[PDB]
Order: sequence, then structure tokens, then C-alpha cells
Amino acid sequence: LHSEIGRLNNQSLLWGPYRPNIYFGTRPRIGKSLMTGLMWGKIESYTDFQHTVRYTCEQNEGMKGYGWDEYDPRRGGIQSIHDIQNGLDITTSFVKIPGGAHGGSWAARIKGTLNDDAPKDQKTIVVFYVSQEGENSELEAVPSENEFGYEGDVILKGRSEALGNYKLVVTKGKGVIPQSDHDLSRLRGPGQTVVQSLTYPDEVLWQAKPILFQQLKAGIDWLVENKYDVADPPPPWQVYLLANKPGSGNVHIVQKVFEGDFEFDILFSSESAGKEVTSKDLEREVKQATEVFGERFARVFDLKAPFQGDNYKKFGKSMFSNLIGGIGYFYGHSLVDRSYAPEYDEENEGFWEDAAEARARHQEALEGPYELFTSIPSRPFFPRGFLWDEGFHLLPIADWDIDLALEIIKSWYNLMDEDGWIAREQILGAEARSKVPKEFQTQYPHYANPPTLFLVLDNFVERLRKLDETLSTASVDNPEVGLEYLRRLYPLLRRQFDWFRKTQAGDIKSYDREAYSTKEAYRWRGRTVSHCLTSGLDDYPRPQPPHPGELHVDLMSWVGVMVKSLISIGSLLGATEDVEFYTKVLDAIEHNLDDLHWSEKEGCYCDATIDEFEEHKLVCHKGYISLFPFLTGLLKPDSPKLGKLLALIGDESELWSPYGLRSLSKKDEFYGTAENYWRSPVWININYLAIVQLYNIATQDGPYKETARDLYTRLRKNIVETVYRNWEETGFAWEQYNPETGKGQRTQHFTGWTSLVVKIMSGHH
Ligand SMILES: Cc1cc(NCc2ccc(CN3C[C@H](O)[C@@H](O)[C@H](O)[C@H]3CO)cc2)cc(-c2cccnn2)c1
Ligand SMILES: Cc1cc(NCc2ccc(CN3C[C@H](O)[C@@H](O)[C@H](O)[C@H]3CO)cc2)cc(-c2cccnn2)c1
Repeated sequence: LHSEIGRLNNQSLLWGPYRPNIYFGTRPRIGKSLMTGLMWGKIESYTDFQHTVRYTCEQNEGMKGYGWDEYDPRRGGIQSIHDIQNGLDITTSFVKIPGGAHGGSWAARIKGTLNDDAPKDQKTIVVFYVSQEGENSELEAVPSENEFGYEGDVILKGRSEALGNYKLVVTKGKGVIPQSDHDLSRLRGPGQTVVQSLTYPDEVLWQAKPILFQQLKAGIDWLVENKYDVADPPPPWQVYLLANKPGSGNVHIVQKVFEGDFEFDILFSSESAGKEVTSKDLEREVKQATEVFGERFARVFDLKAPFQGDNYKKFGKSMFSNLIGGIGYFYGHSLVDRSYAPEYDEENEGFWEDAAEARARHQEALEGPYELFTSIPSRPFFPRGFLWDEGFHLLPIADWDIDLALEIIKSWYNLMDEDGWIAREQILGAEARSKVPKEFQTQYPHYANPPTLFLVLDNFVERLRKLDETLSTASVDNPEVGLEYLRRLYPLLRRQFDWFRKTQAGDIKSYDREAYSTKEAYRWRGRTVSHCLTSGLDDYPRPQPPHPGELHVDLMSWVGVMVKSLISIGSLLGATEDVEFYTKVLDAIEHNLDDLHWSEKEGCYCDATIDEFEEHKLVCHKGYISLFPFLTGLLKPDSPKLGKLLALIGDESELWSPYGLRSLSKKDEFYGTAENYWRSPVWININYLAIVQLYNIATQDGPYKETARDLYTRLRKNIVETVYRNWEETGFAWEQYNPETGKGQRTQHFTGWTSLVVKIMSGHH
């Protein structure tokens, strides 16, 4: 029954618009297979189309906004694109139709509506780009009846081992097709749909814009050779219309020119299924997906007071659909330094300089290939897997579809090497690499990231202990299934645990350091003078200078999260020897969090260094770091330490802004200094942990119950309303929010852990 749920999930999720780095495209969860992408741009001149054409996601003055209005990766969804430069409102509707042995069928409708500011006679070029990778696979455009291109539909017939036989149809569509009266129309036709069928080496098929432009430039070179010149030029849209040459190859370019509004369908028909997919099929499945998406949202994300209203419901659907809509499939090599240079052990003073010397040897090499199925922080800016981000992204996804979330956890944990290391940043394949400078690509096997994926496992464990509809919840509704999932992953969880304790260990025994445990102390590897990137709080102030004697209260707290998960999953698997080891490790962390990290003088937790005089010194910087034992659920509800953190959290002069908790206190010497990334702004991910723990205390007999209930109520309201106001004003989820103005700032389309707001609104933790 585990391998049967497996096959039905594999097949449910195979197809999707799993190219979030582009406005619209499709690929299956297979490295070397069939991919599609959409391009469009207005053409007003002989030189503008190269600047107007759209393919990879960006965010600038020329784009008002874009995102999924609805999405469920089992069924499909609807994307809205609002393009100022090209004067177009586009809708891309994608739908999956189960059937056959090959992951089923799909269809997509592309609809462009010129906005009021667009010239009514605007010429828009639309390209549907189709590529297929693999040694023993075939794809052929069926030639038209007409000389110069297609009056009707374009049919591609293809085959591969992975997909079997399939047809991909690009329909004629609705919309005026411009007609040239020029001489050139005798050789190129007056204007029609055209297809170029080409071949390139498999590994460059993803370079769709260069490949298209090489064919367009070749068309213009032919105009010059053949005496079409400035005395009497063809209209621009005809100069940029490829010569029809359908055939067989691994790249097929389908080009249309429309005057005014346009629409066309893409119909992918898996031959192993019954009858082929039609446009009437597309419209019915799109209608049904919407109904289902609507019914599930109302049950899964029942927004409670004061966000019961319809305005908060549209907001919630946008933040949720953009988060789950960001899901990509990535395949390729990553760039890893496998030297394990001894400079990486960082056991000297001034270690950052040594590690820089080791990096400057550039022993990093490509390895893999790897695959990853994951949601992402931002389509235009960070369209790839970030390890601790994915913990946050999967909390609302798991509500929607626990089986989906477990697939993504499996996918991430299938990347873990023999030592227990998953790279914090998954840049898979030359396409993923195109977006990232060489210097920033290299992953380092000593660099950790918070194990936030354990929090998703914690939520799945609570659910377990207490056919698209069915598949979504098969891993909870069938307890034998849930347990086998945990049985297979458990070894990898323990491996990661051991790897933290071997590679991210702090030094007690070597200094004047008294503490209940000689063992429990942690220090993030990878820290520079001004940064600690591996903690995830890039520029949060840490001991100066950095020092092999540093201890990091956030890292110890994360190891705490890990043991508590290992306890529950070990218990469930009767792993008695382990459950007794973890229990003794948890007890030592509880004691050592107090002994190495509690400041009675300051009333909070603090990181620690070693002095110019070789003794333990607390370095206190009041902010997120200071709260970490509380954020991570480690403190008993009667703890006086908790009571002092509740005071700091509520204190307007320190962390409490009208807009949420400040990353750093207004009192800290480093508030609003340097790049000011985690040195004052409000971050939704850390506020969400705060909101969850205030609720935990608020729904329990104890001395702080009422203080917690008040802070929970107000913080939930502040965070939700701040993100809601910015969404209403700008259309965007943002990375971070300004505690002075409430403005969203830095990275837009940040869905992204900012989408946690859906879960905050729905409460009932
Ligand atoms: C082309 C290029 C690449 C890179 N890569 C580095 C990078 C990657 C991702 C983030 C976002 N984010 C930061 C959070 O603190 C992390 O906790 C979080 O996990 C990650 C992921 O959501 C921040 C920096 C940065 C810039 C850039 C632009 C402007 C200024 N400085 N840098 C440009
Ligand atoms: C004031 C402000 C704005 C924003 N906007 C988000 C952002 C993200 C990354 C880029 C870079 N960009 C990314 C593209 O993926 C590339 O294709 C492109 O080549 C490069 C160009 O070098 C540009 C904007 C981010 C920060 C910030 C602050 C601290 C840390 N991280 N980010 C601050």
C-alpha cells in the first residue's frame, strides 16, 4: 500500500508549470524530457521587439504585477500577468487531465487583452517554444496544407521512453492576424502562423531567447541578401516573422502575430490515455478546478476574526496560490568545493582569512546530476531551493496537501550526501546557474542552514497521531503509510542531526567554561567579520571579532528542535536506544541554554565569545536571536525566563513596532546600521514562530496565559494587516517590512515565507 500510494502520487504530480523562473512554461518531473515556454512582445519598430519580448520573470517599472489567482499542482490554475511595457493583460490557464500510464494530459489557454492605454491596432508577437532532451526520442511538426505556414492548428507528434507517444497541438486561436501587401508576401506569405523545427545539442535547448533570436536574425540577413531594403521595407511584424520550415528536431518554434486581442490553446494529449484533449475539454476542466480550489480553500484556510471578510479572502488566495504556484522541478549539476580544506574547520583566531585563502584555490567542481522538486522564495529574484526557507513554505502547503509537502521533504532529503550535508542553496543545471554570478554559485560542505523542515515533520506527526481529494491526505488517512514514510526518512534525519553535532560543534572543554554538559555547545561555520549567512540572519550582529570560541544560541535552539522531532519519530518507530540518547541530549540543551546563553543582567538569551583574557563573555544584541529558545518551543510555560522574554517582545522601546516585531531593538548600538537587513526590519518568518508560541502559551493554564493571549491577538493583527495593506497598495508580498512606515521593502514577489500570513489568518495552531 506504500508503493501504490507512491505510484498514484508520482503520476498525480508528474506534469505542471514547474518552470517558475519563466512567466509561463511546462515540464514534467523528469530531468531530460519535453519542456514548453511562452514569449510575447509588441512590435512598433524595426528594433524594439528585442527589448519588449518577455520570457524570464523580472520586476521593474515596465511590469505592474503577476501571479497565480488559483493553483493546486494536482489540477492546475490561473495566472494573471499585467504588463505595462507591452500594454497587455494576459491570463494563462493550465489544467491537468489524468489518464494513461505516462502522467496524463494537460492544456493551457493563453489570453491577451490590450489595456486602455495600448493602441487598438497594436501588433503583438507570440511564440510557443517547445524543446525535448534525450537520446532515443522524437518530435515532428506535421506540415500544413498551405505554402507559407498554418491557417489552422499546429500539430507536433512526439515519442520518448518516459512519455510514450504524445501529440502537442497549438490551436489557431481567436484574433485579427495582420496581412502584408508587400512584395515579400509572394515568398513569406501575407502573414500566418509559422513553425521552425531545429536541432541543437540537448544541453543548450533551455536558451530559448538566443535560439529564437538567432532564427530572427537569419530571416533579416535573408531580407538584406535578397534586396528587401529601406527604399521599400516590409512592415516590422513581417520582418520579424520567421520563414515556415516545420520538420523533425529537438526544438520547435511556433510563432503567431496578432492585431488587437488574441487567445490560443495548447493541448498535450498522452496517447496512452483515451481520446485526445480538446479546447471544450480545457474549458470544462478549468471551470471544475476553480470550484474545487474554492471548496478546499474555505475548509483548509478558514480565516478567523477579524479577517473573515471577502477582501482578506482574496488576499489569502493570492498569497497562498503564489506560494504553491512557485513550485519548480530543477535538474542538473551544482558547483561544490570538495577539497574539505583544513582552513574550513575554523579553529584559529582570524579563521575567515584562512577560509578565504582556501576558497582562492577554486577546487570547486560540478557534480550530480541532482533533481529537486521544491517551492521558492521569489520567481523574479530567487527562483531556486533555499533549505531553511522551504521549512516555512511547506507549513501552509502541508495544510493544503500533506502528501505534496512530504514529496518536497523527500526530494530535499534525497540530496543529502554520505556525511549528512544538504547544500543550503540548490542551483541545479546551466538554466538555474544563468541567474547567479560564478562567485555566488559554490556550495561548501561545512555550511549548515536552520533545519526548519523538521517543523513540517512535527506538524505531520501531530496530524498522524490524531482521488485528488484522497491523494492529498493518503499519508495521514493510512497510518501504515505515514509510518513507512517516517521509517525511510528517519535515518537521514538522524544523519543530519549527527552532522550538525560533528561539523557545527562549539568548544566548551578548551576554555574557562562551567556548564551542566561538556557536550552541548554550537557555533555556525561560515561566519565573516560582518555576516553569518548560514544562520539565515545575514547581518544580525554577532560577537566581534568572530572567534572559534563563539557559541550561537539560535544554532543550539535548532538542535533542540531536531532532538524533539527525533524523540517523537523514534518513539513512533520504537527506536528505544535512540529515544533514550536524544532524551539525555534534550535535557543537556535545556540546562546548557541557561548556563552558556542566559543573561540575568539583560533579561534574555545571548550568543557568547571568548575575551581578550580567554574567558566566556555574553554578547547581547536584543532582537530575534535573543528570543530563540522561545521561538523554537523549548521553554516550559511557567518559566520565569519566558516571562522576561514576553516583556522584551511586548516592549515598544525594544522590539514591538505597530507593524510586527523588529529584527533588532531600537536600543541596540547596531539598529539601522550597515546594510540594515536583519538589523531592524520586520520579517514574517520569525514573527510567525513568535505568533505560534504566543498562542501555545495562551491556550494553556499558566502565569503568562493572559499576557500571551493579548500579545498573540495584537501581533497576529499587526503582521496580517501590515502584509495585507502592502498587498492592496502594490500587488506584492515583500521580503521584509519597515517598522517606522509599515512599507514593504527589498525583494518583491516574496512568496516566499511572507505567504505564512494565510496560516496566521486561519489560526487554530
Ligand atoms: C544575483 C544576486 C544573488 C544573491 N545571492 C545571495 C542572497 C540570496 C538570497 C537572499 C534572500 N534571502 C536572504 C535571507 O536572509 C535568507 O535567510 C534567505 O534564506 C534568502 C532566501 O530567501 C539574499 C542574498 C544576492 C544578490 C543581492 C541583491 C541585492 C543586495 N545584495 N545581494 C544578488
Ligand atoms: C533595495 C533592495 C531591493 C531588492 N530587490 C530584490 C533583488 C534581488 C536580486 C537582485 C539581483 N539581480 C537578481 C536577478 O535574479 C538576476 O537575473 C540579476 O542578474 C541580478 C542583478 O545583479 C536584484 C533585486 C533586494 C535587496 C536585497 C538586500 C539585501 C540582500 N538581498 N537583496 C535590496
